[PDB]
Amino acid sequence: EENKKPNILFIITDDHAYQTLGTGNNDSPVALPNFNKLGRQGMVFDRSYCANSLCGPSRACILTGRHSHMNGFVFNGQRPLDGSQPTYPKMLQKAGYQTGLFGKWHLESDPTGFDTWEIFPGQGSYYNPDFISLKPDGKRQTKRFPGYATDVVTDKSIQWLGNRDKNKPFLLVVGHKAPHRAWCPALRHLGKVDTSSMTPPANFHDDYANRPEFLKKNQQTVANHMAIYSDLKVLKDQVPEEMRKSIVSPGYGWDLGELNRMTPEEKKTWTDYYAKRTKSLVDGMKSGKLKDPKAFAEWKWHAYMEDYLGCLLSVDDSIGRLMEYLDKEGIAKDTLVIYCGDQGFYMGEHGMYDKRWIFEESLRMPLIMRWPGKIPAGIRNNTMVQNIDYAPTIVSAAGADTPENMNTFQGVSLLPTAFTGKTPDNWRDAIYYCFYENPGEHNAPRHDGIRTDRYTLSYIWTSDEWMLFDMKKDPMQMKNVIDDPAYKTTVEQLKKRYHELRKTYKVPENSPGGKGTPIPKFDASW
Ligand SMILES: [Ca+2]
Repeated sequence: EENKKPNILFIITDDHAYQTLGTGNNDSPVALPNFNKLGRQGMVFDRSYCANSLCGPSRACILTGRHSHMNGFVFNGQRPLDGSQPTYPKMLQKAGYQTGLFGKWHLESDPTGFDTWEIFPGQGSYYNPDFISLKPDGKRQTKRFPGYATDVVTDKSIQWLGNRDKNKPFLLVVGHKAPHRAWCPALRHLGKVDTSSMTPPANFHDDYANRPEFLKKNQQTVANHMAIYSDLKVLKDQVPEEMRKSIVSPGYGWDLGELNRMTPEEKKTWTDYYAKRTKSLVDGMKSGKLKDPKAFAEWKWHAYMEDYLGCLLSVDDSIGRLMEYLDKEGIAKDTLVIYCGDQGFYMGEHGMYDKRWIFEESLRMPLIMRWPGKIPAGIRNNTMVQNIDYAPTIVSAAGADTPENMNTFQGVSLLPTAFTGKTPDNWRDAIYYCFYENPGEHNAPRHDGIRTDRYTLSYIWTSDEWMLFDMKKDPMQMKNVIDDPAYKTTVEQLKKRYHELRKTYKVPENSPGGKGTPIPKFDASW
């Protein structure tokens, strides 16, 4: 009588832009053959979004199937996630799954619902990573594992799979650091990415005309908010001392902390390679070419892109090893593979890096699923889905969709659209988005809004400014049409829909709050 329950392998990277996902001809600035093969075997979701574009909050939305103001983790703050609330791992654990988590957590409380967990302290490190775990007595320990984080998380994950109770279906969360700042590739990949043929986005030199005034205060531009030695790997002791002031943005001269973690042999391979980029900077300053701020900005983009894409090469290696394991173990047909990035990222669009904004690059999050025989292979899905939907999807796939469990979710199961590749009748017409971390690193504003099929509508609470983009006519989001008479009735209807969604999702009046309010705190609710 019992029906087989599928294993669930959830691979989650950090800050992976959909523009670099590697699934087809137009998102492969570098070739990622294992990403491409996963897509060929499954479904890529091209209208996949987050509800709060920030690392911690996205992971909490994924765990709970609920918006940030409901799960309580609204910013990368020091208020811990309340792990006693409902979460999908606990629901699967209860339903007979063996559950494991390796890598990034950053939710400030011990993981709950995981039989096994070994997590980075915080952000994690690319080189020689530390991991925190409990001993049998319940007490915390921290151990360093030599190697490169993307490889080490994969090693521990495959080792755990081999030692699992094979009579229980597994849930395995593989939480990669990559491609998070400061984008340090594995030594074997240094020099494997040549960006000389690449061109920055058409709006790389965005002056922010026709956008809310607050955008001009953003502190996530490639041109002015990158650390020349840490983000872009320049070797200070190979820069003439007289030239150091001209290459550092004020306050952005910190050291690359990864170098202190490396062995001398590792550091030498690294600095041997980065001497080339450093000489490029020095020669470009001496020639006067990089004294043109726009030219220096493009030079910084090529360094950022090289390192960022270089990090993806080892994520592709990880996907390959994990999928090879499932293949050889004979369990690929009974495993639902989910790949996502916590959120998307700007690859120079609007002159920016990072995320946070409701703008499409960071509202999007890459999402691929594979479940052979259930999810059609090689399909691109244009259905609007969101990270609050992953928990009900997983719980439904696991057969743990009790009324008690499902009643805790604000998202909806994606299985109807993952099984068809099409948009179901009466599918949700809009999603809600809210971002809270102001004041905060990068100075993105507290802002919320909705995304429909065609429009993005947002109120910026910090600056008291409304914005509307018509994605049919302006997909690059360069023209705020909130005050254009052509959109007067559209604005009226969308504002109505925005207040309806705030009411449906139980958003408090005065959240997320303007400059006159503290960043809000919430008790978990469901
Ligand atoms: Ca992130």
